[PDB]
Amino acid sequence: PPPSIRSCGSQQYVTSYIPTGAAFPPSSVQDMISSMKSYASATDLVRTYSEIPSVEEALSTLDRAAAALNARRYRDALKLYLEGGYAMANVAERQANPKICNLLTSKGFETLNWCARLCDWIEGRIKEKHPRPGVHKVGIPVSNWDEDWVGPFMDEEEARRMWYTPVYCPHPIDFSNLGYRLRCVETGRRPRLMICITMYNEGPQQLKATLKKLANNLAYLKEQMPGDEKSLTGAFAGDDVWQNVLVCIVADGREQVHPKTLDYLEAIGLYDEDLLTINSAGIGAQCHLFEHTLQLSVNGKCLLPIQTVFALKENKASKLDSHHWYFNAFAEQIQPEYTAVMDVGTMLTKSALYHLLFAFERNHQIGGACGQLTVDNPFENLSNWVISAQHFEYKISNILDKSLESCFGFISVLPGAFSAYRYEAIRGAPLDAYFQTLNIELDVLGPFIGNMYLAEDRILSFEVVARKNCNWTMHYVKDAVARTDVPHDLVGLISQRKRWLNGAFFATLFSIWNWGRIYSESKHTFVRKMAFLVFYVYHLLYTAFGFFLPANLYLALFFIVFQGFQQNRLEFIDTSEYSQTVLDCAVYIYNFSYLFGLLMLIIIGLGNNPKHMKLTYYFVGAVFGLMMMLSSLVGAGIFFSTPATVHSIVVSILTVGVYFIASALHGEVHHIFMTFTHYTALIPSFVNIFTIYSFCNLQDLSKGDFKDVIAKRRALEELRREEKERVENRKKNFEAFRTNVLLTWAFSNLIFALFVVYFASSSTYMPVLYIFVASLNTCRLLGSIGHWVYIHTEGLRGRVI
Amino acid sequence: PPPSIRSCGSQQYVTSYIPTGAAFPPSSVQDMISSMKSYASATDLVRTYSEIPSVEEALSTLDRAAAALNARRYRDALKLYLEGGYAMANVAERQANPKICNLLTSKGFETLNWCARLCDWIEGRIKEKHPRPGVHKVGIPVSNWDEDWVGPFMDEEEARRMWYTPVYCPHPIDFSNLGYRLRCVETGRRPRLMICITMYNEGPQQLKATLKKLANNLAYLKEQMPGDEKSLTGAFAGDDVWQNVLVCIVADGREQVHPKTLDYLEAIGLYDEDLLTINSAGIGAQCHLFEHTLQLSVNGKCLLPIQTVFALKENKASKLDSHHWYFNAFAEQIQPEYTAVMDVGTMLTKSALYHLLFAFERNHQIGGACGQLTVDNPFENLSNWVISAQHFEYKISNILDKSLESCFGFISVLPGAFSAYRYEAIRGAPLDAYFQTLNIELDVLGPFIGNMYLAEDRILSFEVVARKNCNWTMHYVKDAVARTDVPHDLVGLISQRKRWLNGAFFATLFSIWNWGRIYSESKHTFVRKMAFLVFYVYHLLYTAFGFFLPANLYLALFFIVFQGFQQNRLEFIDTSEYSQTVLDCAVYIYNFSYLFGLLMLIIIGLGNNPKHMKLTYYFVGAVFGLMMMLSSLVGAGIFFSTPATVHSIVVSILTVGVYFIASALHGEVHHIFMTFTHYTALIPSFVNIFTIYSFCNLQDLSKGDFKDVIAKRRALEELRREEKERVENRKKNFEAFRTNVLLTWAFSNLIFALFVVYFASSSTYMPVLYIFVASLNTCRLLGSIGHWVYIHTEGLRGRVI
Ligand SMILES: C[C@@H]([C@H](N)C(=O)N[C@H](C(=O)O)[C@H]1O[C@@H](n2ccc(=O)[nH]c2=O)[C@H](O)[C@@H]1O)[C@H](O)c1ccc(O)cn1
Ligand SMILES: C[C@@H]([C@H](N)C(=O)N[C@H](C(=O)O)[C@H]1O[C@@H](n2ccc(=O)[nH]c2=O)[C@H](O)[C@@H]1O)[C@H](O)c1ccc(O)cn1
Repeated sequence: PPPSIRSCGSQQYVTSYIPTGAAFPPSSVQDMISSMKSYASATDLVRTYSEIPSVEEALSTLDRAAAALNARRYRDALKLYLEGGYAMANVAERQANPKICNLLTSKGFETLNWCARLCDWIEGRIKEKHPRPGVHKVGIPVSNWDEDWVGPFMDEEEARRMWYTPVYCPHPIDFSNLGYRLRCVETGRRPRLMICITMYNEGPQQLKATLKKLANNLAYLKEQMPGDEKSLTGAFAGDDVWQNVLVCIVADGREQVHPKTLDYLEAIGLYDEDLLTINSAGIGAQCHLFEHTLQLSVNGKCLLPIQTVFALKENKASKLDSHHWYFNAFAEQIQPEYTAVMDVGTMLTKSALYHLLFAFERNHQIGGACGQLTVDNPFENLSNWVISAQHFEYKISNILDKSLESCFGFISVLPGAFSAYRYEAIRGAPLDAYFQTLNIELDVLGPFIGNMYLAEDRILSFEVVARKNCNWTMHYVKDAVARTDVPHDLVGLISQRKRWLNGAFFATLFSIWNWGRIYSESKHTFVRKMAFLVFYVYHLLYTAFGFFLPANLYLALFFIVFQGFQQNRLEFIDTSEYSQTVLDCAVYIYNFSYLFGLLMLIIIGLGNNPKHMKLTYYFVGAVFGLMMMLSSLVGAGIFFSTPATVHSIVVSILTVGVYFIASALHGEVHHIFMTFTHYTALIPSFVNIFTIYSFCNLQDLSKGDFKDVIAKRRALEELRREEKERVENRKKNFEAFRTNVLLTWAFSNLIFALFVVYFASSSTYMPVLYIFVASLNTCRLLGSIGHWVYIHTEGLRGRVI
Repeated sequence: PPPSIRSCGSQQYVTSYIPTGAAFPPSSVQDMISSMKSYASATDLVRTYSEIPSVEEALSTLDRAAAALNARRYRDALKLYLEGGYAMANVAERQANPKICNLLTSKGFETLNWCARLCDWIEGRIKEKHPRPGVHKVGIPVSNWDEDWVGPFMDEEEARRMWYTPVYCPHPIDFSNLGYRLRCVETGRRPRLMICITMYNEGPQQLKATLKKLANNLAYLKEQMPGDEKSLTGAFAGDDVWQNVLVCIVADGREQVHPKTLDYLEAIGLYDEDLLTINSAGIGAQCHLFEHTLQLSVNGKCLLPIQTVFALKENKASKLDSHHWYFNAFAEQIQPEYTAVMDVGTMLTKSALYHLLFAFERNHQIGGACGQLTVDNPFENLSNWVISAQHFEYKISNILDKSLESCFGFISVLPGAFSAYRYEAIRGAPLDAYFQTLNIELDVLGPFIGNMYLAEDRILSFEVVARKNCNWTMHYVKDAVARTDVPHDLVGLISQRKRWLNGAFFATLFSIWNWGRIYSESKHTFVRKMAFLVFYVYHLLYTAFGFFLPANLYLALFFIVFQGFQQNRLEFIDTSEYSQTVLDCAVYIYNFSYLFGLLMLIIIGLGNNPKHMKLTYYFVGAVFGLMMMLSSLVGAGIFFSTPATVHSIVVSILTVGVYFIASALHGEVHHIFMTFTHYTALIPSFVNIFTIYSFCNLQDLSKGDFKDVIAKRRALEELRREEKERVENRKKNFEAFRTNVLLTWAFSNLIFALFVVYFASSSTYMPVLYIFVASLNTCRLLGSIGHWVYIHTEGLRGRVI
């Protein structure tokens, strides 16, 4: 028996008792339903309101249809798709904008055709697996077209029409199977060189500069003189090079892209928001790709056309995901010869591409190459110390380490900004191991492989060399100069260096672990294997020396300066005077300052992000810099006061002057003269702060009834709880690993320093350090000289062999 | 002109060009639409599928309607509500379960009535603000009813029917305005005592034990003898006490509640999932409240009925949110006299409620009270050291500190588990300052107030005492014993103590800062103000001594033991022998071990959660415990070897024997004898580990056209980005504050220790430490004696004054 519940939702508060008996008797609910007339008025109002559709409602219904389709529920998807298609078809007539009307009409027709196909599939007429809306790319005229633009030859269709398509491909390996195609393949062009420009949260100016530099490189390639020994021949000749080059600009997510970048892209005809909103309504695409042959004009000079494909990902992932999409999809479809990777803002010189291609074509044993990386405008604003220190570090690292490693044909790390490979040595296993993280969950891999995060360059570089049944070697080209932009503040440098150091350490450990694969699996010459063994020994010694660097720096500074002051070993002054208080005071002050600084640095680094601790980092860096400058002046005075000896001059040369000798040999000596002091002032800051912050923040990484409804809710809750538990366990394991590594490193350094400062004297310790440093620098100088000899001799001597 | 796009969605890949001209010509789209017959088949299939509705579809449509209503879009809400109501009305007949059929029919009728009311409101007939679906509570029979249960007197409606209602009230202050009512108010009962039992992720056994203990307390109150001086009279008499007590069980979220807890609650007739799923479909309620008068039977004894209200929150928030709901809504509606707060698992003795109520009624100057908190089964499993240490700490803290602070009528912290207030001294400003975090965003408050997180008890306790135009004092009742459950492992204790220590430190700073409000604003007696001034001086000295505790412990251990060994100051042995190597070796080993342990502890604490670092924490704790035990044995030997003096015996008494004297005075001496060694073995662990982990993890805390659509998307994106930036800035500020505090604390301790160990000797330092400790313990002993004298005298001497 129904109670008096006729007015229950209208009244503010109603209390009712609902008995569970033997269900409500029939013929009573009918009277209650039929006795209400307000329902008729409500239905009339709803029908009046629902007569006129809206664009937003149609788009929302299509989005819901896509969400239902992704959940493998097909009848609801069909109903929602039909509703959305009819709504869009009705709306299209009302709109006054011609472009909007045309897009709405086309989308409505496409949705209705997809509804028909899905209905046929449900009935069983069509037998397919995982049916999805058919691929349909739309070409529209570009809003801005430059009438005053002179080019080689442009078809009107190619010159005035920009093409768009949304891609749903979840695994990029299946891009070609799902039926997606690029304009280059359709037009019959077969590009031989591909360039990828990863982008994320960047201003328009950087992208404009990068595109201008690429256009200048293409122009330089076009004007190459024919009939010369040094001229490229074939697919990279003149007047037709631009048809063999494709530029893929991959963005990392619509949410984080700077709006002015989107405005600039729309200006050059590579992005349109209305088309993206309309044509991607029901697809639920993972990515949106626009295609054009863009034409750029700078000042009164018109550049060459660039065949550009702009791929914008809906969500946000890592740069490795952008490389995944680029390599797998575009390379496996186009099948090019070379493959260049660069970042946004990397401005190239006119001859960079020419030098890379010349090396690749002439040598032919090269599976990868990297150019020289420089700091833009180093001399300008010379008063800044961080910029000059970075310039010195880049120059010295390039010369010495890159030359030494390129002599043996194995470069430890390709920069990842302006590097190149050939798509024959990386097609198989090297790329599979490159994207191991993206294909396997971090739970299975473990903490060691997972913490090798942002170290992907070294993984690819090592996998190329040690490939089974192949002998691919890497190379370093000096003349391919690319200028980047560096942070102007200490905090920016500290933030930047963390990824570099984590990746370097763990990739170095991986390479040391797996170096045997070169001899066990690869197919190299015996001479190459012996050279690799020598380089392996040198690499082990260098890494071992670099692991104990803070302790060695502390010991050197302490012994030389402060125990020379305390125990009368400075030569330009005598400390046999003084009241025995200053002599101990110097050592005590040094020890207390060093220990307090290290404690503060480790607390800050393990504690918080280095953005709100700007003042404290600046203070610690200033203290260490003043200490290092004072120590350098004292050491210079000591060296010049000594009457000099053969051993002294030999050690001084092989320790310090190797930098100047190599720089003068390669002709880049003025930069060293300008920036030597600035780099010297930041050595302890570099070592201590960067290593501590790298180790401390190692954790950072990426129909049914009622019972069916209840079961679904319970299953969803259980799955969510299991997922949360798994994520928690993963984070626990990675935190444990990073803490163990940091404890081992710090305690090893402390124990070494204490044992050497208590049981050893300066006279019985300093010669060993001098010998070690001299040996390392002698090896590096020999490597640099060998690289210079090769680069200046092999060109002439290739005729002999 | 339309292209050949008839087959575009069906085909795998189609390329089309959509010209933007002057829109598609008319009379061409009509032919294309009318030339397709597959649309008719698709429409027929959709109509056939959509003829039969489903429960899940109706619930989903109602949920979408609620979401639209919360967005203030009313026409779409009306349409979706009508669709859902009609769907549920149609479905109700098909279902075979009588309860489901009745609930579906009632929900359909209620939804249709709400649709009519909303239509009238839209037309303008009804003038209201923020209209919502009318409040409608449903009473249903309980599934399990105990026929064999003897009680005082139960109405059949109250005994067999459980009531449910969903509440949407966003601000709990408006609970009574929106029209929600409780069964107690409807029935005319006016409870005088309310008990809140906060729950989150708990097993059934703890809740069962808590309910059994509460029933036993009610039974003890019922059997109170009449016509006695010590017997309560009035609303807490016999045979009718159960009608004046209400128990509110507040849960923290459906997602995290243990399923067995829900099963047990459904067993006792306090939860039903079907009713919750059906009746909360379209309301979008913030909380769901069930009401019952539960009857519990344990073994062959039948307990008393308990008037229970179970409030389950949809989402998850803090315990402060549960207190917000409880206090504001239920207290402001019922308006009780007293208000007791306890946690789940707090098992009470039979006389706890009687003692609390007796104190409140007889004294009448008390605005809050707290009972004694004990560890359940302390003697059992005595081999565990953590449990015994916690038992000793609880007993000593209770006796000394609670007695001393209760003598002055100001208890620093009420436990929050088994505490009580009176709803006259907290109604206004104290509760407003209690929930300041929940009403004001943490951005405005700042880092100091925000970091006072989980310190709410101290805030309420201080706000009660210093209330303007009132003189409320707090009290401590010794006989109200409540037994809790403590962690059995070191890691659990470390995890638990962080909240306590953070809250204690920052609330203590706040109280010290704002102590002047008692004299400036409150209205106390002059004697009370002088006593508060004395207590303020003592509080300042105690806090200052506690801030420098690690340094003092290190200095005491070092000086006494290790410099007695090195410099021949142990009395039971002479070290004038030995080869001068062991004498320095002892000090060097002690210093190195202490420093390495502290470094490891700070690295681990600031780095990772103390759940995967179990072994390292255990190792450090074991090292410190062995050190402390050795030091204690050496000190005992030194003390017993000395021929003793008046100064020596006085210092020894006032330093160590105060614990035993006070414990014997209060009769709880055997526990001290059993647990003294266990507490002594963990003092350095307590101090160092708990303080470091507390300071390191301080950061932890809680119609339209196309252009309108584009504007909406852009506005949503901009709002999301601004929200993300604000959250990032807030976290940055709080991290900076915690790091500054930790650096200040650690460096102050280190500098103090170094300066005192270099410029001071043991003979010129130890007497000062002895005097300080003796003074503090003398003050605490005097406080305990005064409290005992009061509690044993005032009862007899109240006749005089
Ligand atoms: C630092 C680097 C350059 N200034 C840079 O910042 N490169 C970024 C990077 O490498 O992270 C680019 O990576 C992409 N990116 C970034 C974040 C993200 O979440 N997703 C994403 O795709 C963006 O395009 C971003 O420009 C410089 O040239 C350099 C110097 C020496 C060297 O040995 C290597 N590199
Ligand atoms: C530790 C305490 C008791 N063992 C306990 O654990 N209490 C919890 C707490 O206080 O946090 C309860 O708080 C609620 N809670 C918890 C988390 C959440 O996210 N939400 C939420 O509501 C839960 O009911 C939870 O049982 C013990 O009795 C005690 C001893 C001495 C003392 O001075 C104070 N207390």
